[PDB]
Amino acid sequence: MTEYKLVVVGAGGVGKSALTIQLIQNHFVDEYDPTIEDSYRKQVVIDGETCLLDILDTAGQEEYSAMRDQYMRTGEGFLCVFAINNTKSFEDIHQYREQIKRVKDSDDVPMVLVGNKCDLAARTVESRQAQDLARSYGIPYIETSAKTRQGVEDAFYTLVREIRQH
Ligand SMILES: Nc1nc2c(ncn2[C@@H]2O[C@H](COP(=O)(O)OP(=O)(O)NP(=O)(O)O)[C@@H](O)[C@H]2O)c(=O)[nH]1
Ligand SMILES: [Mg+2]
Repeated sequence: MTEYKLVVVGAGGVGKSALTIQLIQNHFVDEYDPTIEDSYRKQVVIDGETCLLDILDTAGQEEYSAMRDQYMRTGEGFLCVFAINNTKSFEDIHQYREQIKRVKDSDDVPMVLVGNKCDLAARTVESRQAQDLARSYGIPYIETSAKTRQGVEDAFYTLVREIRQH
């Protein structure tokens, strides 16, 4: 069947795994568990299409700058995640996008900007800001919460639809 190779990238601790786990196991992981490299395969019916979501959950730590080129090269769609309460994670975003473009020799790669942890009150990154960024990249922006599950499916399915169009 149609497989979609999605990769979740972003700075450490922004909630890449939490998002993935919510989509897969439908439950919020509230524990410190740094990722080295994890893979998840889930069958889903999206817009009537039976497909396999092959998701690669990556590490936020730079010590693994090598494993990057590999998966970035084989990925079809990328969820670029940052946390709305971590300005730094928002700034690192462009670096991940740039690495993706250089590794694939393409300026138009299926991507979605995701502002996670939208359930917290101490927001340091204005929504219009991330949205302005997304607008310049020509990619969709979606705020999510792995805790309450808001936008979770929204983010993954939009990416999938972005892949269908390209
Ligand atoms: N309040 C709140 N906490 C969240 C949310 N998503 C993740 N967290 C919390 O943030 C911490 C880090 O989440 P985790 O999924 O491990 O982040 P990561 O981006 O995957 N980290 P790493 O890059 O090291 O692999 C955890 O304690 C987790 O519960 C969210 O939407 N809301
Ligand atoms: Mg993780």
